[PDB]
Amino acid sequence: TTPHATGSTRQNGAPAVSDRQSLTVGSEGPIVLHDTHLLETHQHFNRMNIPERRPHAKGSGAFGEFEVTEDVSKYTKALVFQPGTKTETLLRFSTVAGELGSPDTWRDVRGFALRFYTEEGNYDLVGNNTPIFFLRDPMKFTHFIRSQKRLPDSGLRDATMQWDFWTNNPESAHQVTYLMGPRGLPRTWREMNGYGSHTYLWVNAQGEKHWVKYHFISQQGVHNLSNDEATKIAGENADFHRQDLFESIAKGDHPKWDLYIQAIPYEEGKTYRFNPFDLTKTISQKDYPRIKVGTLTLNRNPKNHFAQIESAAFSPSNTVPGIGLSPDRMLLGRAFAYHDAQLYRVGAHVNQLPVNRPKNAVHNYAFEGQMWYDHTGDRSTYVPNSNGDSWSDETGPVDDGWEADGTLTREAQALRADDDDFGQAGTLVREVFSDQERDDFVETVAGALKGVRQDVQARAFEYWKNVDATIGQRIEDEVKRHEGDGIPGVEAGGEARI
Amino acid sequence: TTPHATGSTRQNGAPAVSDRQSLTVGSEGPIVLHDTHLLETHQHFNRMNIPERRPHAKGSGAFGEFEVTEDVSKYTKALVFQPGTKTETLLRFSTVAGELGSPDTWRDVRGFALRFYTEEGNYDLVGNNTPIFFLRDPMKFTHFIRSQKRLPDSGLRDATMQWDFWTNNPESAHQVTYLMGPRGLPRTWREMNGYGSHTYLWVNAQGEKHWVKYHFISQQGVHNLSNDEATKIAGENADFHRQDLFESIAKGDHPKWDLYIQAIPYEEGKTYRFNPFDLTKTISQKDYPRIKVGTLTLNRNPKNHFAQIESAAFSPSNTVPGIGLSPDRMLLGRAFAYHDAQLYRVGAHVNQLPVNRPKNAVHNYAFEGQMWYDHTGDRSTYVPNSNGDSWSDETGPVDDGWEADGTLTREAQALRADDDDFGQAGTLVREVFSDQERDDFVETVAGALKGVRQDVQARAFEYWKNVDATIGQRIEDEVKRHEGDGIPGVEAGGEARI
Amino acid sequence: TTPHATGSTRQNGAPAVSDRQSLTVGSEGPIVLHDTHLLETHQHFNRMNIPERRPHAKGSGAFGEFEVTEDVSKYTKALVFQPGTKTETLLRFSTVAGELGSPDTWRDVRGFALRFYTEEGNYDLVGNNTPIFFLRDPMKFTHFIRSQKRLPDSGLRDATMQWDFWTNNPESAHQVTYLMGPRGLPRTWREMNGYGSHTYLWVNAQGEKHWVKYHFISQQGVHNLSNDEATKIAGENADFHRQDLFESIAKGDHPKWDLYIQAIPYEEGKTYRFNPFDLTKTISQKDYPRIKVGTLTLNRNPKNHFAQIESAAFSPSNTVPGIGLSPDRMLLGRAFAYHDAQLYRVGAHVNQLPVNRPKNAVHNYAFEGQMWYDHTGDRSTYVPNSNGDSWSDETGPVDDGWEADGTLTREAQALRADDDDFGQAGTLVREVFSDQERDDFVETVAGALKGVRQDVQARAFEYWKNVDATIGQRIEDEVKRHEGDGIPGVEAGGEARI
Amino acid sequence: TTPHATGSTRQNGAPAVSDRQSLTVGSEGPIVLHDTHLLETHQHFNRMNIPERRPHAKGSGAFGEFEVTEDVSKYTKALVFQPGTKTETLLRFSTVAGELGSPDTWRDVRGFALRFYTEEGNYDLVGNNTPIFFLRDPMKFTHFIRSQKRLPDSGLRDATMQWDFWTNNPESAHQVTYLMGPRGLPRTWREMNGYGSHTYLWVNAQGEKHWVKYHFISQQGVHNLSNDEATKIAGENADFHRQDLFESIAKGDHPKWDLYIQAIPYEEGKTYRFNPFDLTKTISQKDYPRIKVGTLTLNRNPKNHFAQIESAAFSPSNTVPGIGLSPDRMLLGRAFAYHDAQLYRVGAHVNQLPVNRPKNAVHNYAFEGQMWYDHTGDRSTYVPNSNGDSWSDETGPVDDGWEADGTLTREAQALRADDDDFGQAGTLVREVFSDQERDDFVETVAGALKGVRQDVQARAFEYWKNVDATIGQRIEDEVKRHEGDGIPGVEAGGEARI
Ligand code: HEM
Repeated sequence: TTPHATGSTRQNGAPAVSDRQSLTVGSEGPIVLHDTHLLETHQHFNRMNIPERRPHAKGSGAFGEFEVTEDVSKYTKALVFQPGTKTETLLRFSTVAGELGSPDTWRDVRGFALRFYTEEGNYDLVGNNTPIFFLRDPMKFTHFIRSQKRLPDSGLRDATMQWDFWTNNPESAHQVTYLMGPRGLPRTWREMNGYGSHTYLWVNAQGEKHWVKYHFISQQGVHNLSNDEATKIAGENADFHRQDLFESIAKGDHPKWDLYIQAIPYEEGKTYRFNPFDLTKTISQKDYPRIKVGTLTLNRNPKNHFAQIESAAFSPSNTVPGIGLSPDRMLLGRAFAYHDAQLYRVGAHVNQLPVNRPKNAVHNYAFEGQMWYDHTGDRSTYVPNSNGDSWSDETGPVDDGWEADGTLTREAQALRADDDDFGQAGTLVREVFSDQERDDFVETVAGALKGVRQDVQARAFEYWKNVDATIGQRIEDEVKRHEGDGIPGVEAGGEARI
Repeated sequence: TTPHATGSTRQNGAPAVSDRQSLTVGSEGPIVLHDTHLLETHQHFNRMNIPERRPHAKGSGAFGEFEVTEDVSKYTKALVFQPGTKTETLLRFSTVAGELGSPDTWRDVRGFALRFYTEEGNYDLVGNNTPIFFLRDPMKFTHFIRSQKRLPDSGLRDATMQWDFWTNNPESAHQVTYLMGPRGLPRTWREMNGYGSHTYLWVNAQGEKHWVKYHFISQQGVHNLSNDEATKIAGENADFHRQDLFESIAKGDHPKWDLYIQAIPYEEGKTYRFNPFDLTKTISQKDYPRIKVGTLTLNRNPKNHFAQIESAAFSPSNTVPGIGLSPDRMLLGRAFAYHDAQLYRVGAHVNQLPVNRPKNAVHNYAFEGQMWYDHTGDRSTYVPNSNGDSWSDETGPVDDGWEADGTLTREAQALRADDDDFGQAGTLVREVFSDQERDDFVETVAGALKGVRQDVQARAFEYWKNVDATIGQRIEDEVKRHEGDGIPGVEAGGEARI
Repeated sequence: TTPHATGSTRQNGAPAVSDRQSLTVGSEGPIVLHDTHLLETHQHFNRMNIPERRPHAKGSGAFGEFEVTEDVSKYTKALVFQPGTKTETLLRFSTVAGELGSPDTWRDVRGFALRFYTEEGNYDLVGNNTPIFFLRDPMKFTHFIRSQKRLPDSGLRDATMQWDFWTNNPESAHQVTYLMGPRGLPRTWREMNGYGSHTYLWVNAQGEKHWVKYHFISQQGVHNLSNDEATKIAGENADFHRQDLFESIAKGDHPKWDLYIQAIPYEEGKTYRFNPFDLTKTISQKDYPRIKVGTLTLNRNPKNHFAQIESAAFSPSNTVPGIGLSPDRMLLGRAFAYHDAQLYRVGAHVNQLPVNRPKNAVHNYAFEGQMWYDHTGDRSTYVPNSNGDSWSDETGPVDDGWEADGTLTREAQALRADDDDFGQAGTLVREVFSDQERDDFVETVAGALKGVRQDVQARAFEYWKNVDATIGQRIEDEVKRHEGDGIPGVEAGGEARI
Repeated sequence: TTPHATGSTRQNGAPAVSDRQSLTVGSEGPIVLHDTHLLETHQHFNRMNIPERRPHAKGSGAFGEFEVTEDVSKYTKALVFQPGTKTETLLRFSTVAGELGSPDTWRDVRGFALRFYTEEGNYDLVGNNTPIFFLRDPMKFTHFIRSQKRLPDSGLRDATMQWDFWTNNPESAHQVTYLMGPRGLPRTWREMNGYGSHTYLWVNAQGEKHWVKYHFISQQGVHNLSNDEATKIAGENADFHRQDLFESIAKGDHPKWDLYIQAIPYEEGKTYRFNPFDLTKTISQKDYPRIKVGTLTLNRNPKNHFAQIESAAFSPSNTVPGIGLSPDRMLLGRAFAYHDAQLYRVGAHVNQLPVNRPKNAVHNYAFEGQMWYDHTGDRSTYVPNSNGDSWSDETGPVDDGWEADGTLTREAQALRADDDDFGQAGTLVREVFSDQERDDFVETVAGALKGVRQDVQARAFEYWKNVDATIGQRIEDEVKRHEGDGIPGVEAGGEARI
């Protein structure tokens, strides 16, 4: 308490006088220009909103801990995964297509973005609730996400646009099958699995390399909603998943996931019968079994959602020694894209915000810019220098690299022995799903096609028969009878759509 | 078609080569840094989103025409309202609290933002679907909107926060009554009325002044949804109102509103028994009857929702000769706030975008800045100048002014004879509502209070009894029995709320 | 040192590997897209620059201390000026017209921007090296600064534009005289005086008010350069003043200024023979003598020029209890303008950067926005609230206010008994300047008019004769003979100018 | 003229009333918040400045025409270079290190940025006034430019920092020699040559490839200033070069350059004795002679410097069919960097501003974003689509590609037979310079080393002896006697520098 305090301050720390009445010429007069508290508070209010993420705008998260309980030191030198290591984490969950205020229970992919605050930097494993994705080249991703959003004239989501894109990009079949199956509607974020999806590189202390897949298996199980249930919840509680996570942690019910990897020897990655660098493919667990690493626990809610969750900036470029990227084109595009988006969304100094700062000392050659909170004093701005300010200069092949040879080209990845666009989707439908799941799948896909322009429907019938002839005919028969479920979040047809 | 065309271009107009595959070192190699088409398209994608409006993020609109059919020339010299004049319009409708992807059918105020493209500039009448508002001083508005949005930790909307603000700001009673009544849930935007809410100033050719209220009465009638219906629609079709407007216009069903004004002689504005400069008050139609002006028709959908609707920038500062502001503190704060927000949301040159440009010639002393599309060539940048580049220099009292006298103060407006916080709300509940509307009102208010922290509930019981003793007791009795409707868009209680 | 350290890190804290070579496919191959260190460092480099200040882009500063050595407690309750108080300060000096890289020794006004880090907030006294300014209404300021900058087509500064503006705004005469006199070219910033220029309000503990002027009198004296010397230095050392200040402090030569005020009783401000609210007027020291307050010492250089000086954000709105604004229209426009500019130049959270943070606790109703470093946790976002988070609600006349009465108008300030545009300038030329200063003045003004378009020259001859008939004829005679000094920073004439 | 016009408008097109007086409560009262014209004009003024370019902030330009007068169709299919073709151009000249207001005649590299508005897109040849550059890997460029700018604490340029960087990066020797020679100080931009510097790829109609160098040889000759002359001009006219170009064109004196190429057969680029992909190397004209293409004429000044020159956005990524990049690492980094910078400096839609738009039709998959002036209507946002909106999908090796093979590495380029860091610099000093140029060179280099920290001086003596033993000893002898010229724009020594 200062001597002239009034209960709150302006931005300069001086007493504000009133948070409730403007400065006027008498009670009945106009507001004067020099009501600086009115101006400061309104100008700030007008700058509170920041661009929402594209994609994955709607989401929430929590802090936790990861504990290593197995010895995988023969596979990586990364500090975070050494025996017995416990690391603080942050996890943000999200949908993909919907905007900031959109219902949580729309049918969609869910994000699973996990940061480990390691002793050698922030390691981000930016995953999804599926082991695969719709595409295998990042040039197509902009198109895909735009097709999942809104028509340019009416501003409506449109299943015709969605199916036009999917049927003209048959590489999408594996993930469209997974999305249209049970797991398209998680009951809660606690009751879904997380995956890295991509192949990553692990490098051990001797320089030996393995290609790895990450799998986070929920200790709460996998539980899903029906289309009808999810539609009902979208109306009753648009923030159902956000509320569930916060309430669960507040009550002491800390959700857990066990991490397993698959580890492929370096040379076998080049010869395996499915392309491990193709994001539309899973790798068989009969060929490369899951190996346990440790357990993730979420146990602490945010104190401020905007500062800790909305302003968090995750990136697959945030690797640490012992972990690298891979020849997966999609992953390589992601190495550029996230940081770029965050410079616009948050700001140049996004990585100086507390939630994005690493625990270890940063000594980075970047200076100045807007909103530079932690300046470098008189440190040298160039290298080499004669002033004792260190720099890096390792020469030669990098520890997390690989070989390439060819001419500059734009073409599809070469096919391995068993690669195609529809086989793995067919295995999912025929061998993994139960009879009841298959029945529900038909009703979901048929519903998703209701009202779709007939030319696009016809292409969808061929697409589904390519996945499985029996399921495809069942879908076609139901579409021709105009049957099927309503799908939460999207429809087709009418004068405002294609 | 250029000789080396490929089907699309980069931003410089050169052939893009592929919109589907990235540039790699052989089919199996990494993406190269110099895939400039990948970079341009991803960097643009990452900058597509702009901050959503605060408030009124969720909305849509259409173009139309306004036709003057009466002679109100004795009241204003504004060109747009002279006899027989037809003017092109743009109208954006919206909710208030929810974000970009939020359901259209939440209980809320609706915006009614109307632009007239006049021969003497763009005239914006930025109204709502209610003649009043919650507050009478703009210092409180930031607080109010934050209370209608989300809790800082959990990110959830919370009825306890909403009622804590309303009960501690009893000036809100008139509009809270209107919001909790039938009109809180319009069936469609076509089936709601629009209002200017504020008193504005009209000035005629002789300089005579009248205080005016604007009323847009729907030719489609006023039709509303129940809480249960609106909740159901929120789940089934989050864009119901947006879809309805677009489809209606596309089918040729052009919605209309008739404009009426109330006209108060200048001196009577200072003595009237309710304060016309208090936005929480209506002016009796027995004292000042409605006078017809003309008819608004909406008849054309946008070609591009983002460019024409999302990027539209409406402002009450966009007056034209013959129409001015008034001593209403809320209006005077709005004269500053919109343009300020738009400089951040869209950009410095927001008013050069086609939808925001006026039809008449702009000759304005503003130069340079980012994204300056229509430059001024070698025009003088200062005034007076000796180069023949004109400027304005009218001296003396302005035609759209008024008098003031007093000392600089922060205090409430003085009360007129019949001014108070609860009387007009009481008239609405007792005399305007039917028995069925009163019954529904009790169920709505009781529902809105379910789960609210008990101290805040107790203050709400006193608030409602101040409006009407009978309705207040009915609400209290239902709250104590834990009865009432679910309210679309909000709830209270639980570990994630207050 | 982490186990895999290389000498520097990326932004996530992981080893950077090399600050000297890019990631390529072999030594001879292309750079890959996933060189994340190349991308991070280049994207940051590309965002290092921020908009320069407009005006006052070119400048530098230092930290120091202010010590009160007199008792002025009968005049103000402000903590910073109570007996014996010592306060940390920051001072930025600058020119006005030139851009970031422009020479320090151009003829121009110099800024004198002083921050006191008080126990009741940051108090900014944003002054200049002159007691007056060119204008008395802020509407003209945009025009004035544009006239001092560059022609729209050629990008050159132009004396014709400068004189066209000055001669058509005769209120400028007092300050143009001061600028064209000796003090237009300070030798160093240490050897110039500083002034608040405007009348400010001081309020004591009993609520009694005085109008005050601030004067900072250099203990190093006032020393100036000739036009020829300053031109020579502009070529030899464009950063002469910046270098001088830094070197002087580094050598232990701490420059000092003594602060004096003039104190006008509240009622006398309304009746005084020169308008104290007209920024083009000085107040006679025979009528209101200077009263000593204390001494300012600069004694510490910045550690980082960009973070501490370039990113500093000074504003006349940063008052503290005991000190207020005044009816000076120019000051009232400044209360809005600085904070507005800083939101664009630096960012919404400009006042959270260390150099802009106050020493006392900030409790302000502003939340969210880009780059929010110091979040508010779960503090209530609205007022009043029932959660114990305080707010301000003082009602009634403010302690730093005054009275007004009238109709809304756009017109010049009424003239006091002795007010005019040329009298004070004439006193300066006839009574204050020495013979040698008058001789130099003629050569400066004549030089400044060389090459100016003849119609504008003719108006300038009348302007100068209005100041003083003898000096005006001397200037005219020299201009007609094409004599006069070269003026550092500007010229006229030729095919690229008016 | 509208009926109520006053001489100028607000941004909405309504009469502004006054560009000279603010809206107040009586003549003596405060400014009201609702002076919307004051607010609009000041908010715009506060947003006029945009970040200056980094590097090359200080510059100007003109429009012209390029005319092909020879037949080089066997070497390229690019439309702009086909026989007889005339193309509109824009050329911006600049320095490198100094900021927006810095003198034109500092010793520095000059930029030569040329746009051709071709029928197949905007082709930008972003060159300099030297055939080489200081570095051969873009990772070092950020460091280099920071070393040429200012010290972090004092804000001064410092020759010690400059020489510390150069001597620790000996690849710089060739260009440092050129900079310190006669051509470091062009008399005018009309009297300097322009170069592409890098090797580019040309592809003919049959797909045959040649590596090319571009040389623009001034028809006005090469003329330079001494250090002393340039220092004098920096003080007298900081905009000498800008003024010269504008005045010359205005008087009808249109400067010309003849374009010549060197053409290296594709396979010879891999075996040549100097690395054509190393930007620090020239290619001998005895081995690959210059071949004339045509003539560039500048003949039209800008109408608005800010809109046409400051807001121009040039990029080496703006290739057209027939012209590609090359394996030069520096060029490949530039393909990313310019567009990235321009998104921050100007905006997402930088390429929709008139000066940046191509002449041919743009059909690009980019939508939305701030300040989207030319929208795409209802065009499909995804590909392939079934709506007739075209896209590109060429598969296989690109016409402007090449081969690569290797492992991911960070290392220096392999040396060709005659590659080293000092040989070409030595040829310049011994064989190209005259005796008088050598004498002046010694005085320039010695002057540039005056005051430099002794350890860095000692390294510079070794550096220069590596260039040439005789010149190096001459420089050392002069430095030890503290002799040498003052260098315009930079110095060393003293308490404010290293
Ligand atoms: C002092 C009180 C108010 C403040 C400070 C205020 C401020 C704002 C702001 C900053 C925006 C966003 C503008 C943009 O980004 O383009 C907005 C939107 C809007 N406000 Fe207000 N408002 C207030 C009162 C009102 C009232 C009383 C009404 C109705 C009479 C109203 C109707 C609207 C509408 C319809 C929109 C959306 C315009 C559109 O569709 O783009 N506001 N308001």
